[PDB]
Amino acid sequence: SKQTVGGVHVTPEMLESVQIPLEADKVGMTPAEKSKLVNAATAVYIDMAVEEMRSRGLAPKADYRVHWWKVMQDFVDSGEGQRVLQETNQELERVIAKLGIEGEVIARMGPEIVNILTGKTHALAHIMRDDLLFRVYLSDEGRRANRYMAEYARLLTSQRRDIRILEIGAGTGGTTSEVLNLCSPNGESFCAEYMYTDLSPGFFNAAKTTLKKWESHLAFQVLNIEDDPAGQGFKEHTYDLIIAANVIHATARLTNTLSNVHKLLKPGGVFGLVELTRLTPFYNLTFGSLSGWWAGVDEGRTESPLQSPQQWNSLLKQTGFSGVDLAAYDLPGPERHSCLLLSTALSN
Repeated sequence: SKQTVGGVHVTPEMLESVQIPLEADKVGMTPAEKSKLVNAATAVYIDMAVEEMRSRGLAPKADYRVHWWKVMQDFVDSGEGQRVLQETNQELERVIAKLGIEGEVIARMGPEIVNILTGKTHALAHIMRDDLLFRVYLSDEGRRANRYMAEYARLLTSQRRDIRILEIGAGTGGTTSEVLNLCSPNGESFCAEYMYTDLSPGFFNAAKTTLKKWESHLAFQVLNIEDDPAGQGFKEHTYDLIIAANVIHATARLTNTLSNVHKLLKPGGVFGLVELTRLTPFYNLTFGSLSGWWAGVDEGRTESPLQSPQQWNSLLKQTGFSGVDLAAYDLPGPERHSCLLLSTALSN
Protein backbone atom coordinates (compact mmCIF):
# COMPACT_ATOMS: atom_id res chain seq x y z
CA SER A 1 0.00 0.00 0.00
CA LYS A 2 1.29 3.32 1.23
CA GLN A 3 1.72 1.21 4.36
CA THR A 4 4.05 2.59 7.00
CA VAL A 5 5.81 0.96 9.95
CA GLY A 6 7.63 3.25 12.37
CA GLY A 7 6.52 6.15 10.19
CA VAL A 8 8.31 5.01 7.03
CA HIS A 9 6.72 3.38 3.97
CA VAL A 10 7.38 -0.36 3.65
CA THR A 11 5.58 -3.33 2.06
CA PRO A 12 6.19 -7.08 2.04
CA GLU A 13 6.65 -6.91 -1.76
CA MET A 14 9.26 -4.19 -1.28
CA LEU A 15 11.48 -6.39 0.88
CA GLU A 16 10.67 -9.79 -0.59
CA SER A 17 11.51 -8.60 -4.11
CA VAL A 18 15.09 -7.72 -3.26
CA GLN A 19 17.65 -9.93 -4.98
CA ILE A 20 20.91 -10.61 -3.19
CA PRO A 21 23.95 -12.69 -4.05
CA LEU A 22 23.78 -16.23 -2.67
CA GLU A 23 26.35 -19.02 -2.63
CA ALA A 24 23.61 -20.88 -4.53
CA ASP A 25 24.28 -18.58 -7.50
CA LYS A 26 27.77 -19.93 -8.07
CA VAL A 27 26.28 -23.40 -8.50
CA GLY A 28 23.39 -22.17 -10.63
CA MET A 29 20.69 -23.13 -8.14
CA THR A 30 17.56 -21.17 -7.26
CA PRO A 31 17.31 -20.51 -3.52
CA ALA A 32 14.25 -22.77 -3.30
CA GLU A 33 16.15 -25.41 -5.25
CA LYS A 34 19.18 -25.22 -2.93
CA SER A 35 17.06 -25.13 0.23
CA LYS A 36 15.28 -28.22 -1.12
CA LEU A 37 18.57 -30.00 -1.68
CA VAL A 38 20.01 -28.85 1.64
CA ASN A 39 17.12 -30.47 3.45
CA ALA A 40 17.23 -33.54 1.22
CA ALA A 41 20.94 -34.00 1.91
CA THR A 42 20.09 -33.47 5.58
CA ALA A 43 17.28 -36.02 5.45
CA VAL A 44 19.74 -38.69 4.30
CA TYR A 45 21.87 -38.21 7.39
CA ILE A 46 18.83 -38.06 9.64
CA ASP A 47 17.55 -41.28 8.14
CA MET A 48 20.93 -42.88 8.49
CA ALA A 49 21.21 -41.86 12.14
CA VAL A 50 17.71 -43.07 13.00
CA GLU A 51 18.34 -46.44 11.36
CA GLU A 52 21.77 -46.69 12.97
CA MET A 53 20.44 -45.87 16.46
CA ARG A 54 17.74 -48.47 15.96
CA SER A 55 20.00 -51.15 14.44
CA ARG A 56 22.59 -50.87 17.22
CA GLY A 57 19.99 -50.71 19.98
CA LEU A 58 21.29 -47.35 21.12
CA ALA A 59 19.38 -44.77 23.13
CA PRO A 60 20.29 -41.09 23.51
CA LYS A 61 21.59 -39.62 26.73
CA ALA A 62 18.56 -38.79 28.88
CA ASP A 63 18.49 -35.04 28.49
CA TYR A 64 17.22 -32.53 25.92
CA ARG A 65 18.85 -34.64 23.22
CA VAL A 66 15.98 -37.09 23.47
CA HIS A 67 13.77 -34.29 22.11
CA TRP A 68 16.17 -34.03 19.16
CA TRP A 69 15.99 -37.79 18.67
CA LYS A 70 12.19 -37.71 18.78
CA VAL A 71 11.95 -35.12 16.04
CA MET A 72 14.34 -37.15 13.93
CA GLN A 73 12.36 -40.29 14.61
CA ASP A 74 9.09 -38.60 13.65
CA PHE A 75 10.69 -37.18 10.56
CA VAL A 76 11.53 -40.68 9.36
CA ASP A 77 8.47 -42.57 10.70
CA SER A 78 6.00 -40.07 9.24
CA GLY A 79 7.33 -40.81 5.78
CA GLU A 80 8.36 -37.18 5.56
CA GLY A 81 11.84 -38.56 5.08
CA GLN A 82 10.81 -40.57 2.02
CA ARG A 83 8.92 -37.59 0.56
CA VAL A 84 11.91 -35.28 0.89
CA LEU A 85 14.21 -37.99 -0.50
CA GLN A 86 12.13 -38.76 -3.61
CA GLU A 87 12.63 -35.24 -5.00
CA THR A 88 19.19 -39.72 -5.76
CA ASN A 89 21.80 -40.81 -3.21
CA GLN A 90 25.56 -40.74 -3.94
CA GLU A 91 25.67 -37.59 -5.91
CA LEU A 92 25.09 -36.91 -2.18
CA GLU A 93 28.71 -36.00 -1.48
CA ARG A 94 28.87 -34.19 -4.81
CA VAL A 95 25.66 -32.34 -4.00
CA ILE A 96 26.99 -31.49 -0.53
CA ALA A 97 30.20 -30.14 -2.07
CA LYS A 98 28.09 -27.60 -3.96
CA LEU A 99 25.83 -26.66 -1.02
CA GLY A 100 28.37 -24.22 0.47
CA ILE A 101 28.13 -23.43 4.20
CA GLU A 102 25.00 -25.59 4.56
CA GLY A 103 26.90 -28.43 2.92
CA GLU A 104 29.68 -27.84 5.40
CA VAL A 105 27.29 -28.02 8.33
CA ILE A 106 25.72 -31.12 6.93
CA ALA A 107 29.15 -32.64 6.33
CA ARG A 108 30.19 -31.79 9.87
CA MET A 109 27.05 -32.50 11.88
CA GLY A 110 25.35 -35.21 9.84
CA PRO A 111 27.96 -37.91 10.47
CA GLU A 112 28.04 -36.93 14.18
CA ILE A 113 24.33 -37.34 15.00
CA VAL A 114 24.75 -40.69 16.69
CA ASN A 115 27.83 -39.46 18.56
CA ILE A 116 26.00 -36.43 19.82
CA LEU A 117 22.95 -38.48 20.83
CA THR A 118 25.08 -40.99 22.68
CA GLY A 119 27.35 -38.42 24.33
CA LYS A 120 30.58 -39.08 22.40
CA THR A 121 30.57 -35.63 20.81
CA HIS A 122 30.00 -32.27 22.44
CA ALA A 123 27.65 -30.73 19.86
CA LEU A 124 28.40 -27.12 20.69
CA ALA A 125 32.19 -27.65 20.71
CA HIS A 126 31.86 -29.63 17.47
CA ILE A 127 29.91 -27.08 15.48
CA MET A 128 31.83 -24.09 16.85
CA ARG A 129 35.12 -25.51 15.56
CA ASP A 130 36.50 -23.25 12.79
CA ASP A 131 33.71 -20.78 13.70
CA LEU A 132 31.33 -22.94 11.64
CA LEU A 133 28.40 -22.22 13.96
CA PHE A 134 28.96 -18.51 13.53
CA ARG A 135 29.23 -18.90 9.75
CA VAL A 136 25.93 -20.79 9.49
CA TYR A 137 24.27 -17.50 10.44
CA LEU A 138 25.81 -15.99 7.31
CA SER A 139 24.58 -18.84 5.15
CA ASP A 140 22.13 -18.58 2.23
CA GLU A 141 19.47 -20.34 4.29
CA GLY A 142 19.11 -17.28 6.53
CA ARG A 143 20.57 -14.33 4.68
CA ARG A 144 17.41 -13.08 2.93
CA ALA A 145 15.50 -12.45 6.16
CA ASN A 146 18.58 -10.70 7.59
CA ARG A 147 18.70 -8.54 4.49
CA TYR A 148 14.99 -7.76 4.95
CA MET A 149 15.87 -6.48 8.41
CA ALA A 150 18.81 -4.48 7.04
CA GLU A 151 16.61 -3.00 4.33
CA TYR A 152 14.01 -1.95 6.88
CA ALA A 153 16.65 -0.49 9.18
CA ARG A 154 17.99 1.44 6.15
CA LEU A 155 14.50 2.74 5.26
CA LEU A 156 13.98 3.84 8.83
CA THR A 157 17.34 5.48 9.56
CA SER A 158 17.64 7.13 6.15
CA GLN A 159 14.21 8.74 6.53
CA ARG A 160 14.42 9.50 10.25
CA ARG A 161 17.23 11.04 12.25
CA ASP A 162 18.70 10.05 15.59
CA ILE A 163 17.00 6.65 15.56
CA ARG A 164 17.99 4.59 18.59
CA ILE A 165 18.62 0.93 17.73
CA LEU A 166 19.19 -2.04 20.01
CA GLU A 167 20.06 -5.55 18.82
CA ILE A 168 19.27 -8.58 21.02
CA GLY A 169 21.50 -11.64 20.67
CA ALA A 170 23.69 -9.85 18.16
CA GLY A 171 26.25 -12.63 18.60
CA THR A 172 29.18 -12.35 16.20
CA GLY A 173 27.14 -9.76 14.31
CA GLY A 174 25.89 -11.47 11.16
CA THR A 175 22.63 -9.51 11.11
CA THR A 176 24.51 -6.49 12.43
CA SER A 177 26.90 -6.76 9.48
CA GLU A 178 24.08 -6.90 6.90
CA VAL A 179 22.52 -3.90 8.62
CA LEU A 180 25.70 -1.80 8.83
CA ASN A 181 26.79 -2.62 5.27
CA LEU A 182 23.39 -1.35 4.11
CA CYS A 183 22.86 1.61 6.46
CA SER A 184 26.45 2.79 6.63
CA PRO A 185 28.35 1.33 3.64
CA ASN A 186 31.47 3.35 4.50
CA GLY A 187 31.29 4.35 8.16
CA GLU A 188 28.45 6.83 7.59
CA SER A 189 27.13 7.53 11.10
CA PHE A 190 23.44 6.83 10.60
CA CYS A 191 21.65 6.74 13.95
CA ALA A 192 21.79 8.13 17.46
CA GLU A 193 22.83 4.74 18.77
CA TYR A 194 23.37 1.15 17.80
CA MET A 195 23.28 -0.84 21.02
CA TYR A 196 24.91 -4.22 20.36
CA THR A 197 23.84 -6.74 22.97
CA ASP A 198 24.22 -10.40 23.82
CA LEU A 199 23.79 -12.83 26.70
CA SER A 200 27.56 -13.19 27.02
CA PRO A 201 30.27 -10.49 26.61
CA GLY A 202 32.66 -13.05 25.10
CA PHE A 203 31.40 -12.09 21.63
CA PHE A 204 32.22 -8.39 21.86
CA ASN A 205 35.97 -8.41 21.11
CA ALA A 206 35.43 -10.59 18.05
CA ALA A 207 32.51 -8.33 17.10
CA LYS A 208 34.52 -5.12 17.44
CA THR A 209 37.13 -6.74 15.19
CA THR A 210 34.66 -7.96 12.55
CA LEU A 211 32.84 -4.63 12.68
CA LYS A 212 35.82 -2.32 13.11
CA LYS A 213 34.46 -0.02 10.40
CA TRP A 214 31.70 0.93 12.86
CA GLU A 215 33.59 0.47 16.17
CA SER A 216 32.66 3.82 17.69
CA HIS A 217 28.99 4.05 16.75
CA LEU A 218 28.35 0.60 18.17
CA ALA A 219 27.94 0.41 21.90
CA PHE A 220 28.42 -2.97 23.57
CA GLN A 221 26.49 -4.12 26.60
CA VAL A 222 25.29 -7.44 27.95
CA LEU A 223 21.58 -8.10 27.73
CA ASN A 224 19.79 -11.17 28.83
CA ILE A 225 16.36 -10.55 27.35
CA GLU A 226 14.75 -13.13 29.67
CA ASP A 227 15.46 -10.83 32.62
CA ASP A 228 14.36 -7.25 33.27
CA PRO A 229 16.32 -4.91 30.96
CA ALA A 230 16.33 -2.06 33.50
CA GLY A 231 18.35 -4.07 36.03
CA GLN A 232 20.97 -4.61 33.30
CA GLY A 233 21.52 -0.91 32.80
CA PHE A 234 19.23 -0.15 29.87
CA LYS A 235 16.99 2.91 29.77
CA GLU A 236 13.44 1.71 29.30
CA HIS A 237 11.27 2.98 26.49
CA THR A 238 14.14 4.77 24.82
CA TYR A 239 14.56 2.69 21.70
CA ASP A 240 12.93 3.28 18.30
CA LEU A 241 14.01 -0.03 16.81
CA ILE A 242 14.82 -3.37 18.35
CA ILE A 243 16.39 -6.03 16.21
CA ALA A 244 16.18 -9.63 17.31
CA ALA A 245 17.30 -12.18 14.76
CA ASN A 246 16.66 -15.80 15.69
CA VAL A 247 17.12 -15.24 19.37
CA ILE A 248 13.65 -14.67 20.80
CA HIS A 249 12.62 -18.31 20.29
CA ALA A 250 15.68 -19.47 22.28
CA THR A 251 14.08 -18.32 25.51
CA ALA A 252 11.99 -20.18 28.07
CA ARG A 253 8.77 -18.19 28.08
CA LEU A 254 7.95 -16.17 25.03
CA THR A 255 5.43 -13.81 26.65
CA ASN A 256 8.02 -13.00 29.34
CA THR A 257 10.71 -12.43 26.73
CA LEU A 258 8.43 -10.28 24.58
CA SER A 259 7.29 -8.29 27.61
CA ASN A 260 10.92 -7.45 28.20
CA VAL A 261 11.36 -6.39 24.63
CA HIS A 262 8.37 -4.12 25.14
CA LYS A 263 10.00 -2.48 28.16
CA LEU A 264 12.86 -1.25 25.98
CA LEU A 265 10.79 0.26 23.21
CA LYS A 266 9.23 3.66 23.26
CA PRO A 267 5.53 3.75 22.34
CA GLY A 268 5.48 3.59 18.55
CA GLY A 269 8.91 1.98 18.41
CA VAL A 270 9.41 -0.93 16.02
CA PHE A 271 10.32 -4.50 16.91
CA GLY A 272 12.18 -6.23 14.10
CA LEU A 273 11.75 -9.93 14.70
CA VAL A 274 13.70 -12.21 12.38
CA GLU A 275 12.56 -15.78 12.91
CA LEU A 276 12.26 -19.15 11.25
CA THR A 277 8.69 -19.74 10.12
CA ARG A 278 8.84 -23.51 10.46
CA LEU A 279 11.02 -26.44 11.36
CA THR A 280 13.04 -27.87 8.50
CA PRO A 281 15.31 -30.93 8.65
CA PHE A 282 18.35 -28.68 8.19
CA TYR A 283 17.46 -26.51 11.17
CA ASN A 284 16.73 -29.54 13.34
CA LEU A 285 20.13 -31.01 12.37
CA THR A 286 22.04 -27.80 12.91
CA PHE A 287 20.48 -26.35 16.04
CA GLY A 288 18.53 -29.23 17.55
CA SER A 289 21.71 -30.71 19.07
CA LEU A 290 22.08 -27.55 21.17
CA SER A 291 20.39 -27.13 24.54
CA GLY A 292 18.98 -23.67 23.71
CA TRP A 293 16.73 -25.09 20.98
CA TRP A 294 14.75 -26.83 23.72
CA ALA A 295 14.35 -23.81 25.97
CA GLY A 296 10.59 -23.66 25.32
CA VAL A 297 9.81 -27.26 26.19
CA ASP A 298 8.26 -26.43 29.56
CA GLU A 299 5.67 -24.18 27.90
CA GLY A 300 4.87 -26.65 25.13
CA ARG A 301 7.41 -25.77 22.46
CA THR A 302 8.63 -29.37 22.24
CA GLU A 303 9.15 -30.05 18.57
CA SER A 304 11.37 -26.98 18.32
CA PRO A 305 11.43 -23.55 19.94
CA LEU A 306 9.84 -22.02 16.88
CA GLN A 307 6.52 -20.26 16.38
CA SER A 308 4.57 -19.54 13.21
CA PRO A 309 4.03 -15.93 12.11
CA GLN A 310 0.43 -16.36 13.26
CA GLN A 311 1.57 -17.44 16.69
CA TRP A 312 4.01 -14.54 16.95
CA ASN A 313 1.20 -12.23 15.94
CA SER A 314 -0.92 -13.36 18.87
CA LEU A 315 1.99 -13.33 21.32
CA LEU A 316 2.91 -9.80 20.23
CA LYS A 317 -0.64 -8.50 20.83
CA GLN A 318 -0.65 -10.19 24.26
CA THR A 319 2.57 -8.49 25.28
CA GLY A 320 1.79 -4.88 24.39
CA PHE A 321 2.57 -4.84 20.66
CA SER A 322 0.40 -4.30 17.56
CA GLY A 323 0.99 -7.85 16.39
CA VAL A 324 2.64 -8.50 13.05
CA ASP A 325 2.37 -5.26 11.06
CA LEU A 326 4.37 -6.69 8.23
CA ALA A 327 5.71 -10.10 7.34
CA ALA A 328 8.40 -10.53 4.69
CA TYR A 329 9.23 -14.13 3.80
CA ASP A 330 12.51 -15.43 2.51
CA LEU A 331 10.87 -17.54 -0.20
CA PRO A 332 7.50 -18.38 -1.70
CA GLY A 333 6.20 -21.93 -2.00
CA PRO A 334 7.05 -25.05 0.00
CA GLU A 335 10.65 -24.03 0.77
CA ARG A 336 9.69 -20.89 2.70
CA HIS A 337 11.24 -21.10 6.17
CA SER A 338 12.24 -17.69 7.51
CA CYS A 339 10.90 -14.17 7.78
CA LEU A 340 11.11 -10.65 9.01
CA LEU A 341 8.19 -9.66 11.21
CA LEU A 342 7.75 -6.03 12.11
CA SER A 343 5.67 -5.05 15.10
CA THR A 344 4.83 -1.80 16.85
CA ALA A 345 5.15 -1.30 20.58
CA LEU A 346 1.96 0.10 22.08
CA SER A 347 1.59 2.31 25.12
CA ASN A 348 -0.77 0.88 27.74
